[PDB]
Amino acid sequence: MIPESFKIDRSVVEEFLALDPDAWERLNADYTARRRIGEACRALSRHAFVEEDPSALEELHDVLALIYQQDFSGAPVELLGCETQPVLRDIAAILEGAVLAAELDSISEEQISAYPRSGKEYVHWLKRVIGEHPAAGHPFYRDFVPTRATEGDFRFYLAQETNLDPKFDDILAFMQIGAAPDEKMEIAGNYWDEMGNGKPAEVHTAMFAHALDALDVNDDYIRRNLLPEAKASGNLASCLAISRRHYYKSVGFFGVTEYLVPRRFKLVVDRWADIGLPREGIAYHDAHISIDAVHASGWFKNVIAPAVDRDPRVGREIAVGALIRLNSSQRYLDSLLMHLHHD
Amino acid sequence: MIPESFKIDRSVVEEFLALDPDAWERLNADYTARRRIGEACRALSRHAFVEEDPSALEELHDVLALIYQQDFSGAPVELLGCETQPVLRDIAAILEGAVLAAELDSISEEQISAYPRSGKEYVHWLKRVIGEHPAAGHPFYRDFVPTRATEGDFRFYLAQETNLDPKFDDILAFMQIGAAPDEKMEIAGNYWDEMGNGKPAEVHTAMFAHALDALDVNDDYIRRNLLPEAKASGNLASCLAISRRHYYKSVGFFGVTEYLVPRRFKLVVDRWADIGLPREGIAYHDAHISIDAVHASGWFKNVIAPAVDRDPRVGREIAVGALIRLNSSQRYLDSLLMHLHHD
Ligand SMILES: [Fe+2]
Ligand SMILES: [Fe+2]
Ligand SMILES: [Fe+2]
Ligand SMILES: [Fe+2]
Repeated sequence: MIPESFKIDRSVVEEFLALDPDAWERLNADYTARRRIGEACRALSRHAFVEEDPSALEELHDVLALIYQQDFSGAPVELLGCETQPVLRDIAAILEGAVLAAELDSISEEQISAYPRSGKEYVHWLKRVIGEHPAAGHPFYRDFVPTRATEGDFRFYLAQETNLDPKFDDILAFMQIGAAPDEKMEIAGNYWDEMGNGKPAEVHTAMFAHALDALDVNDDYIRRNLLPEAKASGNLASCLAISRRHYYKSVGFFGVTEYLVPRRFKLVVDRWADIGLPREGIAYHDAHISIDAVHASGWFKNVIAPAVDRDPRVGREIAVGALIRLNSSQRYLDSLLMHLHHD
Repeated sequence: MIPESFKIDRSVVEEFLALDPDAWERLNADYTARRRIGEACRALSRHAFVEEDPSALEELHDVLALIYQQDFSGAPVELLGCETQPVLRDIAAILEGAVLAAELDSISEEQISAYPRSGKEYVHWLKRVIGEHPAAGHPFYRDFVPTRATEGDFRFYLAQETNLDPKFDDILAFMQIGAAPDEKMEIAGNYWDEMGNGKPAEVHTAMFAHALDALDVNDDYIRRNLLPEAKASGNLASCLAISRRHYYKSVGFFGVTEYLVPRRFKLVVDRWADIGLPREGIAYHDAHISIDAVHASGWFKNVIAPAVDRDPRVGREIAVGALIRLNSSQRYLDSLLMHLHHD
């Protein structure tokens, strides 16, 4: 299969996904080919995060995005017999470990150690910590959107947001696997809300797609305009949700998400109305402004506080996940605003 | 780490799960140790399914059960930094492939090819096919339970059923990842029912635990009395749920489950009452007798029929998953009844 040391990129992984079931079985039996895949991933990781080559960084997130696509998407009939896990999980573990190591390089021990070791108190501490971060009040939402954002700006912004919102329901489904009762209940009700409480017209992914349609945020536009930090943001969300061991990070990552949505979406929706854009986008953001004040409150009170009270050691992991969401959001919004300013 | 060809068993995998994060990283970097793990798994698989050694078969399912435990359980604080996926996913892929190959050895092409290629028609065909299988009317439920079953019999039976019911909610959560809209909606509502529609007292795992408590089906009793086919049954459910590519098999596997629960549980509940057992076990089984007539109807009409109508090629996979549930159930119930007769 792989008779030499090679370079790995998205096209290489696409070739893998075109293999037939017997070819996959032969690849899985060849630990020499698999060692070469792993060594190639470690080389890509060095280029991306040690050398910080922007081309390698985007290539690494393109690779991870392709794998998470397999983890999150309904499998196609042609791929049903293909055992992709031995190779794809090795690639993902290597590139994920590099992505997470780089996030942690921006997180100091002093930020994640002085938390109160009980639940209600921890929530006050975390909200304060979130409020210290600039991503909690980023000028893209506070200044650019109310004063300048055009339809073309919103189209480009929505293209970036496809990294996350279209898979919120399955992120929650992954997160709640094996969760303790109080935490599981709260995540379950959040998921049921994402599922429109049983009404197909109120399913959040369906409503989000209508906002995309309203501005012709089509698949090809998305592919051409997705920023590297949008890809990283989407890959972080997937990485944390699909491993049990990242659950507490995930609790902080999506806790920040729920907490911040109402103020951000209120600014988007007011400007959207001000410039006469269609009502479909009003619908998706309108829902969340009210819904996510309740989701955020429930998340702090019924996921974060019980987990800390059960084992306060997890307060460190939750704070790490919160800071990862904030840092990655900041890089995403700064990159977004920089690109929007240029136009 | 592994300086020689070795034999793999549950204790070996427990040693892995005791490694620290650095030890895991060193193991993951050593594709020679990893080749030896894979070769050891292929040897265990041959002993279990070619030679059909009963000791090796139980060892293989003990190993898979330990891995799925990691996939399904809230991760412990001590394991949060350990990258278990490269080794554990290779072990699971090898042993799973052997488990599934053995199931398929009992399924002929003529059983899974003559289905009608439209949804409503496919449902009539599948119900007929299910009714031809002896597991659909097994004498454990039809004859032994109404006429003979004692409290000790129910205690032993419930110990076997811990392979499945205590993780139904997360099986559904795994299954619905990436599912098309109609199928996703139905699975989502089923999951919400498992979650007591938001009421903690009506959560199904909680109600199941009370039935276990009613007969002191404690963890140590379960460990000592779990039959090899109970382990295989539980591992099949996990295997099919956690891989996207097994979704359509999973649709048939748990479709059979919902379809068959009301007749089986009605017999259990009537005998339970007849011999004066506590009301807690009445509660869990009482719920499902009515609930699962609705779940089965919804599953056929809103999961199975839409999937066949979208792509009738999936009718073959659904029929395979149905037959895997029926065949594995038969082996489980025959083994159960044989053991109960001996006492
Ligand atoms: Fe939402
Ligand atoms: Fe929400
Ligand atoms: Fe249930
Ligand atoms: Fe059910």
